[PDB]
Amino acid sequence: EKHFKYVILGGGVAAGYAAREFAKQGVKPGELAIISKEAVAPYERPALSKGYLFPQNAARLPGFHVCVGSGGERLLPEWYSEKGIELILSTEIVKADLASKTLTSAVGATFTYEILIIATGSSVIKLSDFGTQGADSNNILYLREVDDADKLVAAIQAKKGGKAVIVGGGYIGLELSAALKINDFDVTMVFPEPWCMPRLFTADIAAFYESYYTNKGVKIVKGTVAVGFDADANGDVTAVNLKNGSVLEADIVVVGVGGRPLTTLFKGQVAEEKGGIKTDAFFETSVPGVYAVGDVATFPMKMYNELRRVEHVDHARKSAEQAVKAIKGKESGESVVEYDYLPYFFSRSFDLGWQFYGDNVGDTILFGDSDPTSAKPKFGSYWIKDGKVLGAFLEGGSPDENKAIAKVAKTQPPVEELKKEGLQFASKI
Ligand SMILES: Cc1cc2nc3c(=O)[nH]c(=O)nc-3n(C[C@H](O)[C@H](O)[C@H](O)COP(=O)(O)OP(=O)(O)OC[C@H]3O[C@@H](n4cnc5c(N)ncnc54)[C@H](O)[C@@H]3O)c2cc1C
Ligand SMILES: NC(=O)c1ccc[n+]([C@@H]2O[C@H](COP(=O)([O-])OP(=O)(O)OC[C@H]3O[C@@H](n4cnc5c(N)ncnc54)[C@H](O)[C@@H]3O)[C@@H](O)[C@H]2O)c1
Ligand SMILES: O=C1O[C@H]([C@@H](O)CO)C(O)=C1O
Repeated sequence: EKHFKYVILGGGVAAGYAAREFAKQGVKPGELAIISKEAVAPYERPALSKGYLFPQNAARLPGFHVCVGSGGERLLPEWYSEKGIELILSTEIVKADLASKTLTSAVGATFTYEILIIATGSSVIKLSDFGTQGADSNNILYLREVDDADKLVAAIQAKKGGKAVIVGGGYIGLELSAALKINDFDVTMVFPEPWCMPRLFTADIAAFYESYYTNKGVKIVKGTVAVGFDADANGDVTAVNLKNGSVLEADIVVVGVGGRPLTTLFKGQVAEEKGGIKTDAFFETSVPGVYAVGDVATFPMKMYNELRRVEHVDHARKSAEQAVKAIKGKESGESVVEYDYLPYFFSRSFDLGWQFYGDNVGDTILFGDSDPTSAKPKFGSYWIKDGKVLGAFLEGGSPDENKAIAKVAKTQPPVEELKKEGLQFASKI
């Protein structure tokens, strides 16, 4: 049995950034452990669908450990022991007793905390969860964690010049379709929605990304779903059967059909809401000295006066810091400012990349060009509700331009021929 004042449960983005803030706020050797089922120190998960997958000059660990991702220092394993932070790796926690402030591994081992941070992130939805016929075949791969990414790199090696099917039109599908395409696959994307990223992209924005993908050789199948997979004698996938009756041959299938907060260790013991562990503006759960951060938290969103959950890296980094800042700033009394999150989301693929700040509500306008034959494409969109601008999106922006639209989203300036001098409106705020 081991005892620590501070236990982080999860070896991910929030955990790494929590650790860095622990060290900034003067934590003393032996006081803090991070417990993780992964076999490596925390890292910048976004790299797994991008740089990790390049055919040359690829991100590899220890390169992308936190906090490089945001311009910070790179925390390698030796950083942690050097500071007496305990990296407890290859360790799945299967039982969590908030009552005893006690955690039990899979090996039966036992761990106590005074102060717990919950950063167990999100699961991957698998087609096997649904009982889909043949979803258990080989080379049907998911991508959450670096071992998944190493399995994806090996199948890419073994199957080059073959056929890839990407099941899903969210973030994963977008990036993984591009990455497979860059690694010399014939790629088809499959998804049921009217157009990709429908939770963020308008019809206009989606049509751009769809033409560009089409122009790059990616085939897109919409309005349907994978209802099953054929396999060969060895059990390797050979095709994807669709609900519309077509069959798509395949050597690799990559599925990105969403994620859920990894909260099962705590069902009952903590107030939940919108799928996540409910928290206040400091990331403390219903249970005193128990914190929840990153993808798992539902927390108050001051600036839209609402409870929200978000599944995004910027937020994992900051909520981790917030919680650490709220712990130490009650240890020594004083006071801490509440979390004030400006939503910030982004993605990159091929030569493209975009940013979104704010809330995607009310009516939209596009601006800039816009043309799928480049170059380099530079357009955006403003979301206007109640006269004010509420959200903005920008593809191919410079840093000045990106600070600009962020400043707009934060300030919510009012109104209207915005479509003439559109990017320009953001710079005059
Ligand atoms: C491939 C990919 C790309 C992404 N790209 C972007 C992007 O470009 N931009 C963006 O904004 N967001 C992106 N995200 C979103 C995501 O929010 C961040 O990647 C981030 O990881 C969230 O961090 P977290 O700490 O909350 O959870 P995680 O980083 O997932 O950390 C959870 C850690 O806890 C461990 N764990 C979980 N449960 C247990 C348990 N019961 N016992 C022991 N250990 C456990 C897990 O193994 C993991 O180590 C991406 C996500 C993925 C998967
Ligand atoms: N840039 C980024 O922000 C980024 C990049 C990669 C991953 N991620 C994160 O990783 C997690 C997983 O992402 P994801 O793209 O897998 O989920 P997502 O929630 O982004 O995508 C959900 C999509 O899956 C599709 N889908 C759902 N059920 C389906 C089915 N039965 N058949 C076919 N398609 C189906 C839908 O069209 C939907 O748009 C999320 O937390 C996400 O935020 C984020
Ligand atoms: O700007 C970003 O891109 C990186 C990613 O590739 C990791 O290095 C990341 O996480 C960001 O916040």
